[PDB]
Amino acid sequence: MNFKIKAKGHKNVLSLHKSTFEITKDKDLSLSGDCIIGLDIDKCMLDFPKEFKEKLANDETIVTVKLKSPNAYDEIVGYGHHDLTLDHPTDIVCRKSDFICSRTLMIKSDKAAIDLNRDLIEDLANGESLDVEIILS
Repeated sequence: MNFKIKAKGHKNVLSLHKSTFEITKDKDLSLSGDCIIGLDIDKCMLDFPKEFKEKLANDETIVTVKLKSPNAYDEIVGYGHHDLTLDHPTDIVCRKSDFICSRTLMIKSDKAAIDLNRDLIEDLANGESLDVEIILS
């Protein structure tokens, strides 16, 4: 019960944000974009099938986000909620808080951008590609 996204890295990836990480359809990354780890994503939340959206937008759902670069991997676990709308056209945000907006994939996550594996971030900052897998349980 999964969904896969491919993203590009970027020379400007820092991944230092303390409460979120984000992937975006945006192709370019400003110098100060410290929560963004993936660019030019192939698929956004508008591409999630109905069955995935319905299960994700549930207070009982556990959301596993697997991140893979050529040399490194990481795993984030966050939570579903009935209030998720999953309908922003360009951005996908994983949050440590329970704050919900149209960009929010999951809440109360164990990791923000700052917590992510530095080998994965050095792969992304050398513009290696990012594989994202979102798993519902």
